[PDB]
Amino acid sequence: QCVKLNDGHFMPVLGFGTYAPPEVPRSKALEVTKLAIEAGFRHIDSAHLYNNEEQVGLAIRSKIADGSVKREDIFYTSKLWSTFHRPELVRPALENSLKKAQLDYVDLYLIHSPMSLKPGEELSPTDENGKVIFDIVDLCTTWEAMEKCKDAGLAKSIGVSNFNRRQLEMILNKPGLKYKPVCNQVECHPYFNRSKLLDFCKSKDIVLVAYSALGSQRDKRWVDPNSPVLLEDPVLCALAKKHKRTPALIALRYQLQRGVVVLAKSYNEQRIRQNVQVFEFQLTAEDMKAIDGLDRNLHYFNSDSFASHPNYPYSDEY
Ligand SMILES: NC(=O)c1ccc[n+]([C@@H]2O[C@H](COP(=O)([O-])OP(=O)(O)OC[C@H]3O[C@@H](n4cnc5c(N)ncnc54)[C@H](OP(=O)(O)O)[C@@H]3O)[C@@H](O)[C@H]2O)c1
Ligand SMILES: Cc1cc(Br)ccc1NC(=O)CN(C)Cc1cc(=O)oc2c(C)c(O)ccc12
Repeated sequence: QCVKLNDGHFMPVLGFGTYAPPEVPRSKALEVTKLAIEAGFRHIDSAHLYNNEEQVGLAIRSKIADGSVKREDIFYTSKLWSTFHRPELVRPALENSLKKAQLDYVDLYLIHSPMSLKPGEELSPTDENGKVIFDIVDLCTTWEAMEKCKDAGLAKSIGVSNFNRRQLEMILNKPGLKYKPVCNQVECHPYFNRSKLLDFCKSKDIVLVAYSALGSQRDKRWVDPNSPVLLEDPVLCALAKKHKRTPALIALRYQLQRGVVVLAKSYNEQRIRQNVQVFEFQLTAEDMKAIDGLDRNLHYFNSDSFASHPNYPYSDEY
């Protein structure tokens, strides 16, 4: 139930999403990450931005101590936040994430976004006029610093997130490149299926990792409340009744059968355990084509605050 990455490491194809909005007590991340491991998740996706690495790491430590899993059974991902793109800041950011999680290494470290931000303590630096303070960083130099983190064993694998094809190409074409990104973690669901980006990643042996694969948490601060609700889609719901599954399980299985590694966030014990049932059934080829037809080029995360960023990834076709 893993895919082999282009550096030889293995990534479980179903991953547990750990992000919850700040209104959710931090203790919940601890509790639900334990439930996810108990349910059978082995890939756990976190990030400096999520303000939960300490709790996610404590969950992993607890399930190692009670004998459920060994460290080597768990695939843990963290992400370099955009205020840390300048190369001298990369390794200290990873070391801080490892200290918080009380891990010796991450299995995967990602550049969280190509949209570099002003360095400093604030995660969302804002100027006097309320505008996001962007930074300008040659992301190939960020990548070179990521490579030294893998050389040092702090990250078993390195990859990117929210890159478009042109941004990936800049890394792949970098002189003296030592390590390809093993993955590109991007928004991917039936309303935004990234088929062209997927085909490019496949042609380069880069894994596409899907986030918001169940339609996002629809946080009113970042997602239009009027956007359609993915799991209410009539085609997904009819396929769910056909297969005696659920719309969420159809959406997750869709990604698995097109070669995409899929994340699924749930803080609900019953839904966490349901999501591992993605391995219990298959969609037909005709089912897959029906889901392919749902694409609406719908990005659930769509704030104008970032559309002006010079590295905004959605100004390109793919
Ligand atoms: N790299 C990035 O920029 C980026 C961006 C966004 C997300 N991500 C990663 O991907 C993860 C997942 O994406 P996401 O947080 O947007 O959420 P998601 O996986 O799309 O899930 C959306 C909602 O679906 C619900 N859900 C889960 N299982 C369900 C089921 N079986 N039936 C019905 N509803 C179900 C969850 O609610 P309940 O909790 O109530 O079950 C959840 O709030 C994040 O947690 C993060 O780890 C990365
Ligand atoms: C991710 C992204 C990609 C592109 Br391209 C353009 C914009 C965005 N972000 C937003 O629009 C909202 N951002 C600022 C916060 C945010 C809210 C949240 O609920 O979850 C997040 C998760 C799970 C992340 O990993 C990163 C950020 C968030």
